Amino acid sequence: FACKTANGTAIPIGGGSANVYVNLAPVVNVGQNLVVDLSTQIFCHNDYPETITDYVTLQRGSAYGGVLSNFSGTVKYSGSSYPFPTTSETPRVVYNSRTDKPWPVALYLTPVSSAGGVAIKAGSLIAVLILRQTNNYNSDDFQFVWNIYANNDVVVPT
Amino acid sequence: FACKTANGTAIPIGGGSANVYVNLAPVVNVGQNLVVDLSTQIFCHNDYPETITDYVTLQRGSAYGGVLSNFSGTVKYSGSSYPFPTTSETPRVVYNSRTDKPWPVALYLTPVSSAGGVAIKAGSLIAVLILRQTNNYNSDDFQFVWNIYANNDVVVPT
Ligand SMILES: CC(=O)N[C@@H]1[C@@H](O)[C@H](O[C@@H]2O[C@H](CO)[C@@H](O[C@@H]3O[C@H](CO[C@H]4O[C@H](CO[C@H]5O[C@H](CO)[C@@H](O)[C@H](O)[C@@H]5O)[C@@H](O)[C@H](O[C@H]5O[C@H](CO)[C@@H](O)[C@H](O)[C@@H]5O)[C@@H]4O)[C@@H](O)[C@H](O[C@H]4O[C@H](CO)[C@@H](O)[C@H](O)[C@@H]4O[C@H]4O[C@H](CO)[C@@H](O)[C@H](O)[C@@H]4O)[C@@H]3O)[C@H](O)[C@H]2NC(C)=O)[C@@H](CO)O[C@H]1O
Ligand code: NI
Ligand code: NI
Repeated sequence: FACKTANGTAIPIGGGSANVYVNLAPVVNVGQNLVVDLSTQIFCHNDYPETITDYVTLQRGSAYGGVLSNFSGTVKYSGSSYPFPTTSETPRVVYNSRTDKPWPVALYLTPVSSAGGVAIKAGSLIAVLILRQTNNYNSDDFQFVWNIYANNDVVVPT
Repeated sequence: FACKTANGTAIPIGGGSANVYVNLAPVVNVGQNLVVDLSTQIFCHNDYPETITDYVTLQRGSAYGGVLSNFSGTVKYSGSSYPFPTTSETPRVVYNSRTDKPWPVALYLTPVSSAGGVAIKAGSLIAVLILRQTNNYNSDDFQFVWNIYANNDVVVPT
């Protein structure tokens, strides 16, 4: 079981960490949503599906930089809404195909009342999301750590 | 990670056991050495070397039959000498190629002062060597057990 991003960055068997740079909506009004859809960037496969099924959760997530300071929001995992930052583990997603299939994570963030000007500086760390893989065969309990970086400024006009 | 012998006998992923039949000096004097070079019999590979590192040790080695009764000895593991029978686990050998590569083990056995006559009966178990595989990714601790059989009698002249 391993995970790849669109831009080529990979975390191999056994887990690890990676830096993912995501393009953001250059401007977001107070009361609009900013969406960070990792389901179109992170894809995971099962390396021996004939005997084993892999179990994937969003174990925990934290906000940093402008997302921490200037945004409230939730995370959507496989169709359900969860608090963000998430302090508790999500239900499991099954992987039993060699075919790259998405990690169904998307952040829904709204600027806060007092937000104004550059609310996310380009190149800054905006979140850390921990993917936890287990299986039905082994004692394997791996963490794939995704450090989420902003590719561009995000402006909240006032 | 799996291991094969020269005559084709194999121990699959997860570990197991095999019989290795070794040719010995038909006659060996007290103070001469009898050498069992396993590096020409046992071969192991790493089944995913690109991301993974396999670690191999001699967990224990034990003497049986005539070798126990009538021989002193040492084992040489990857350039270093250790007593045989073994009093500790050995440092690690790295396996990082899908190509079958030897297990760098050699037994040096010398008949003891009181040794005389037939010291090893052909077909008898003379040693058991436990190869322990680990890795750099999970908690896998697998045992590849090698039962060492004499292909011929050995006589210690008096
Ligand atoms: C004789 C017999 O039957 N013995 C039994 C044995 O077969 C059986 O287990 C399986 O043996 C198969 C024999 O080939 C193995 O298939 C290959 O797996 C490779 C990946 O191996 C690593 O991953 C597995 C699974 O664990 C990871 O993945 C799962 C799945 O998501 C996940 O749950 C885990 O958490 C983890 O992320 C591990 O078991 C392996 O561990 C062993 O080996 C490592 C490395 O030495 C040790 O460190 C470790 O301790 C173990 O000893 C590995 O970590 C795949 O890379 C490989 O893919 C090739 O072949 C398939 C076959 O179709 C292709 O589809 C695929 O594209 C790929 O082909 C490419 O590469 C080939 C050569 O590399 C080449 O020939 C091709 O042309 C092409 O280029 C394949 O899927 C299988 O993994 C073994 N399973 C297990 C669980 O170990 C065991 C199991 O009970 O019993 C024996 O008795
Ligand atoms: Ni793979
Ligand atoms: Ni193999």
